[PDB]
Amino acid sequence: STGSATTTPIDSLDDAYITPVQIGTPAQTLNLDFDTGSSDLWVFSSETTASEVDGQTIYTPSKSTTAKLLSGATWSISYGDGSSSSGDVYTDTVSVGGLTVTGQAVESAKKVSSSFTEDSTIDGLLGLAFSTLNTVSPTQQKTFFDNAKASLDSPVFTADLGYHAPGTYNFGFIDTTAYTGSITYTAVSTKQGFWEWTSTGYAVGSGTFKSTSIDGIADTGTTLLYLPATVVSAYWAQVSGAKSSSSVGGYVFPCSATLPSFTFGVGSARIVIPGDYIDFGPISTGSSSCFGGIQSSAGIGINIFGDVALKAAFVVFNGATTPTLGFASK
Repeated sequence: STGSATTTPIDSLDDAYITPVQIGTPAQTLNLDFDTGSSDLWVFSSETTASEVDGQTIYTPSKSTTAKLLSGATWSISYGDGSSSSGDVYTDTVSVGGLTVTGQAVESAKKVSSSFTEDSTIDGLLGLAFSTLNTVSPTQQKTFFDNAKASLDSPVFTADLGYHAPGTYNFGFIDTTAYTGSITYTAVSTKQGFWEWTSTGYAVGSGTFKSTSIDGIADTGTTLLYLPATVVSAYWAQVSGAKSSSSVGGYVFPCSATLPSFTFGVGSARIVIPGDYIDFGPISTGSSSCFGGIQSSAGIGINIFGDVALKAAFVVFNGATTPTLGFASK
C-alpha cells in the first residue's frame, strides 16, 4: 500500500505545516502537525478542557463506531518549546492520504498548554520519530508509520515541504519526479529516538564549504534551523547589521538586508537553503528589524534541522531494519 497527502503552511511564515488526517468511522478529518521529532499522535477532543479549546476541530470518540478506549492508559508530553499536553488513549482507524491503519493509538487531550489553545489551525500532532519516544503509560504505543510499515510497498516516508507553498508527505514510495539529481543517503542513529544523522559541513553564501561533522536531527515539527554557535555566528557575520539580541531571543537583522544562502552537507552532496528561506519577518508588527531563521542550538542540547533546512530538500525517512535518511535537491 501507499499514501500521499498534501501538507500546507499554517501562516505566511511557514511556522508549521498541517496535513488532513481521517480518524474514526465515519471519518472525522482533523488537521495535524506531522512531527518527525516526536512519537505521539494526539488530538484536541471532546474530552479537552473546554476553556482550552479555541477554534480547533475536535475528535469525538463516542461518535466513532471503531473507537476503543485503552483501559487505564494515560499520556503526557512536553516539547522543546515548553508546550505540553496530556490525556487518555483510544485506538481507532486512522487514514492519511489513502493509507489506512486500523487500531492506531489516538491520544485524546484532556489538557493542552496555552500555545496549543492559541493556535486555531493545529488540531493535534502526528509523531513520526521512533516509537521508543512514545509517552503512553503503562504500555508505550506505536507511531502511525511503525504500524503502517509492514503493509507499505517500501518501508519509507518522504517529506517535501514547500517554501510559502503546499508540499507533500508520501508513505510507501519515492516519487522520482519530485526532486532533481540523485538522492544521497546517510546513516541514522536511533539511540535517542530521533532521525539523528551527521551533516558533513556547511557553507555561507558563496563561501567555500567547510568540512566538519554536525550531529543533528531531521525535525519537521521545528520551524527553524538550530546549529552550533560557531556556525551560526559565521552565517550572521555576513549580514550587515545582524546581531544576537537577548531581549528578542536570537539573531535579528535589518528587514532590508539581502540574506546569503546557507549550505549543509549530506555526505559528498550539498543542500542549498536560499537566503529568502531564512527571513522570518518583522520581530513585531511594523518593525524594521527581522527575525532570523538560523539560530544557535546552544542550550537546546541538540542540533535541529527543522523546516528551514528540510523545505530546501526532498527528504526520505527510510525505516528499513537499519534506518537511513536521504536528501535530494529539488
